[PDB]
Amino acid sequence: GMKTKQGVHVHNLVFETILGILEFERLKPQKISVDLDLFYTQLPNKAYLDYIKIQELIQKMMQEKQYLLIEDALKDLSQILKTRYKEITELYLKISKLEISPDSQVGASVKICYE
Amino acid sequence: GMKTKQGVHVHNLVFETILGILEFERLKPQKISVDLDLFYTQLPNKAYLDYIKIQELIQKMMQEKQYLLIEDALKDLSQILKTRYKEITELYLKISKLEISPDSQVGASVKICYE
Amino acid sequence: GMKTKQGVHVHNLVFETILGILEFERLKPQKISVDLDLFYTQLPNKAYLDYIKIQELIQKMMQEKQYLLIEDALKDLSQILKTRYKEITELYLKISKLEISPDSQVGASVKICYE
Amino acid sequence: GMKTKQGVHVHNLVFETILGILEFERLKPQKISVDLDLFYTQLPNKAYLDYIKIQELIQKMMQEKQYLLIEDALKDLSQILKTRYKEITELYLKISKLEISPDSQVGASVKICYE
Ligand SMILES: Nc1nc2nccnc2c(=O)[nH]1
Ligand SMILES: Nc1nc2nccnc2c(=O)[nH]1
Ligand SMILES: Nc1nc2nccnc2c(=O)[nH]1
Ligand SMILES: Nc1nc2nccnc2c(=O)[nH]1
Repeated sequence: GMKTKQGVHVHNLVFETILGILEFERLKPQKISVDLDLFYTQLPNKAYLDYIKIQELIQKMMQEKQYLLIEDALKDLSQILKTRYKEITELYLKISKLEISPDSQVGASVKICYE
Repeated sequence: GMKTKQGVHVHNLVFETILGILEFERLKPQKISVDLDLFYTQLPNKAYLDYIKIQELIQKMMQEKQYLLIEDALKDLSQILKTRYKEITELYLKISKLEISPDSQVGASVKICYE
Repeated sequence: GMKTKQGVHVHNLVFETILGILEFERLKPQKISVDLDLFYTQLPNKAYLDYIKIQELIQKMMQEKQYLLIEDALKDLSQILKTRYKEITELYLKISKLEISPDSQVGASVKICYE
Repeated sequence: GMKTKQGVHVHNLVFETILGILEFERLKPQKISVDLDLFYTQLPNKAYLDYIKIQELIQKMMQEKQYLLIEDALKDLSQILKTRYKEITELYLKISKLEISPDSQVGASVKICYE
């Protein structure tokens, strides 16, 4: 009678990267903000989803791959994260462009439920 | 065993518009803040719900139509957005009046689940 | 194939009131913050849950009744709000004490689903 | 036709404690932020989940036990809180390390649903 959902959270991860499908955006890196939640039900004893690796992988994939659409980044990153942590039962990833519009915050996300 | 929910997000979209059912409010434009989430399961290849158009449409409809109740704006905007993006499975739209009361933030929303 | 949930929202409604079960707290009014969401499926034509009345009623009940526990306020206010707006399908009300502890924000809430 | 979920909330509880599995982190206390939601359906008359005790217990367990992984703290604290308040139907606890990385906020959580 007990359902336990563990999460690891990396929120407001901010760094600069080439990202975008419009030519003007790809001239120089721009500031983005990433939120990631990884959920699971059980790991091995003393095992953990290391937030250090997780943050470094997200930056590594974005900065090197220089994705076009945010949706392209979400597709690749989510598949990479699930392959690396097969135990996860749910993934939520949102990528926001902080400065692309002065009057709003825009972004795209993916929520994946694995059964 | 995999359910994927993609989202496009325009948050804290701030602009001035005529809005309101009380006569005093309609004399001059007032500052509002709009949050929109559009969710879907699949688009065509390299297709995307362009946050640029989405933001411009919301401003265009509010500024030109000069809605009375927030609920009138929500009714019209949601129907417009779904007609324009029939693929969406869920829409969340919230419109807030930033300055109408000095001691709170008031607003109205609509969450629509399409099956 | 369409489920529409309308909401009216009063967030971060801040005012001073007598509130508390500890004697020291009831000597003078203290600063609180109230969040209220009222959800419904349908109203009459051109009818609306007026956020003006809603905000004024919450302040009126808190300031006059000088509740003991936050839970006492939530019990009374929720019953009052549902009786006044029988059409609501869901109510969420959270009351927070802003200054009662310098190192956290504490509060209590009620979520009510009506069927 | 009425389902009522009461909550007690301690949010952004900030204090310093020894916490961490990396040797450098355990040399000195670091700033953390804790969010706790406790939900229930019914208590006795005039009974309440005292946010004062709750906040003090969380600080007491963290500062004295000097947990290794955040997940170790979550495991212990959640079991302690449920044992102390058997009436709870749902617990959400998130612990975040405020300064461990300058470019993000990292943390871990547990959501437990009791039936
Ligand atoms: N959804 C979406 N819309 C966009 N519009 C303009 C530029 N980039 C994008 C993008 O990356 N995603
Ligand atoms: N729900 C709601 N209440 C209101 N009250 C006053 C003014 N406008 C409004 C409005 O636009 N919506
Ligand atoms: N849950 C709860 N706990 C409290 N603890 C101390 C003071 N007041 C309260 C109160 O109003 N509610
Ligand atoms: N999930 C997780 N990852 C970590 N990585 C580094 C250091 N501590 C931790 C920790 O406490 N939890």
